[PDB]
Amino acid sequence: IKPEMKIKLCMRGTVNGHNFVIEGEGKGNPYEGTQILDLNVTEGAPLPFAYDILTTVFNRAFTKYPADIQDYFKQTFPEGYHWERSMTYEDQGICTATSNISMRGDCFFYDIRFDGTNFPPNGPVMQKKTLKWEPSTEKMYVEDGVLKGDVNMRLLLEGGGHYRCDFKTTYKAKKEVRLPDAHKIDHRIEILKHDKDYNKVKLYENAVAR
Repeated sequence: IKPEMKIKLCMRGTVNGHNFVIEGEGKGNPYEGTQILDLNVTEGAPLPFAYDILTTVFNRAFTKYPADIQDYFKQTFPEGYHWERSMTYEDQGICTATSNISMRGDCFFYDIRFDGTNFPPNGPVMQKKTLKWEPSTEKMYVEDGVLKGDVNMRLLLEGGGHYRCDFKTTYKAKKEVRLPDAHKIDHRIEILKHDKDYNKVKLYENAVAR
């Protein structure tokens, strides 16, 4: 795990029945907890749904970890790890995502599946009224021997309201790795730049373990 690492991913997905493919490439500083990704829709454009629903699915390897908090994620390499996430929105829109993360030299590779079902056609997701995720805190803990992560997420809407989502995530090393103690991860995520239909998106994350 170098101080600078490359990223390449492919996301294959469906949302309210609409198929889509998105590729990305970027770079980040795993030990500083930061990363930039450039994302390009290559199938299914123009997305007819809020792009924010995808952003946290586009690698906890990019987290700055104190010396005294066991860094599980960096330690799953070179072999890698996979995670799984359900995302339950306050309006019964539901998405699941699975990511399989591997490594070749200085580059991570993500193989990502994303599915969203039952979004109200007049809801803020299908109408694209989302502005951004609020900074958040993921609770990392262990249950029946698996590393878990829970976070109550808030998407800010046009007009200043929030639309909540409950994230539950499971993280599993390819080759057994000693589980860390409970802790927390503070997250900020931001779309730095996008074209008109979000065909091209630059996306930034900053995450620190506490």
